Amino acid sequence: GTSKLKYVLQDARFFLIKSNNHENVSLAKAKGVWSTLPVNEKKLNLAFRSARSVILIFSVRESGKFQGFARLSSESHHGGSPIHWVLPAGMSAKMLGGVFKIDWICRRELPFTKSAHLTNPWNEHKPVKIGRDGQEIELECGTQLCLLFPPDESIDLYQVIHKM
Ligand SMILES: CNc1nc(Cl)nc2[nH]cnc12
Repeated sequence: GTSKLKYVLQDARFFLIKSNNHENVSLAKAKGVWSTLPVNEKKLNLAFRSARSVILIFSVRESGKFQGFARLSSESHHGGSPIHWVLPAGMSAKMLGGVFKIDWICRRELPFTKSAHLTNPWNEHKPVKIGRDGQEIELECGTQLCLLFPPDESIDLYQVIHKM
């Protein structure tokens, strides 16, 4: 069903995450962590304090798809055991140094062809697939986008609801 999912998404904020490779999204699904560049790290930390739920919606660049979405369970933190991100050219471990804990809500894929009817007011009403890493997605667009994903029957939202 979709009722607990809708409850988690109620009054949530949504951010598009654009990963340069599949490896880091796979690592994030395994370990429940994400790291981003400092400009987006600051934005996500602000949002985490401001809203009942902050949702990251993941897309691997050039994949033509979203790979799932997750809810922040912490602000970023440093000093943990270094996460073995595969680094793109020009990107270093130091500027992925802040680590967010996340709880996956859906680890299933959604092709961009299925979200072509959704436009993001915060990016000039371009299709929601379009946007830089960190682009915020307006509430209604983000809610509808998350509801398009196939159900992930491996996930139980009971614990996530109690973190709000
Ligand atoms: C683990 N974080 C990231 N990994 C990759 Cl491959 N690309 C990115 N662009 C913004 N953040 C990232």
